[PDB]
Amino acid sequence: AVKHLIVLKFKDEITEAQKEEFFKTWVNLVNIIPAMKDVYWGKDVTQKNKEEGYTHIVEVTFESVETIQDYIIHPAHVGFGDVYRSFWEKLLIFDYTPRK
Amino acid sequence: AVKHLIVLKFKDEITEAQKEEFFKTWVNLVNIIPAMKDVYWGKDVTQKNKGYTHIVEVTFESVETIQDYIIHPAHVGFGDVYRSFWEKLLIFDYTPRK
Repeated sequence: AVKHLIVLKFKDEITEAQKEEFFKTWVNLVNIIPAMKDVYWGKDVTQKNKEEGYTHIVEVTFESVETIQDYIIHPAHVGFGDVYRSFWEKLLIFDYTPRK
Repeated sequence: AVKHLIVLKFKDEITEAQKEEFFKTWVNLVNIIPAMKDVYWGKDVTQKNKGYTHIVEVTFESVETIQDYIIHPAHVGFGDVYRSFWEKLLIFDYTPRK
C-alpha cells in the first residue's frame, strides 16, 4: 500500500467554491478509476510556512507505486487534469509507503 | 480529527541509519505523549520535485491538542537532540476529509 501525496497552492483568482468543487471532483474519481483505492483532502489551518504558499493537501491511496501509472493514464484522470489545469499555481508530489 | 504533516529534508551528512533511528525515536513518543494518537513516516520514492525526501504524519484529536504535544517535555527533548538533523521542513495541519 502506497500513498500519493500532493501539496498544492491554487492560483489567486480561484475562489473557495471552486476549490471545494475541484476536491469533490477529485474524491469522486475513486468510484470510476479501479487503481484509486481512497482519497482524502484538507485545508491547512496553521499556516506555518506562508512564505511557501501551499494551502491544501491531498492523499491518494494505491496498492503499489506500479498502479499509480494506471491512474495517471486513466481517461477520467486525464480529463480531470485537463479541466482543472488553470486552477493550480504549484505543487509538490510524493509517493511513499507509510510505516513505523 | 487533524493530521500534523511534516515534509522534511535532512542535512547531507546524515546517514540512512541515523534517519531510521530519528524516525524510530519519533514514533516511540506516541506512547509517552497523551496528545499524540498515531504516527507514520515514509521515504519518497518518486523524487520528481527535485528537495524534500521524507514525510511524517502525526494524528491528533483536534488542532488544540497539537499544542499539548509541541510543549510536552518528551517532545522538547526530541527536538533538542535531533533538530540539527534536518535542513528544512514544511508543516501542515489539516482535517482530512472527503
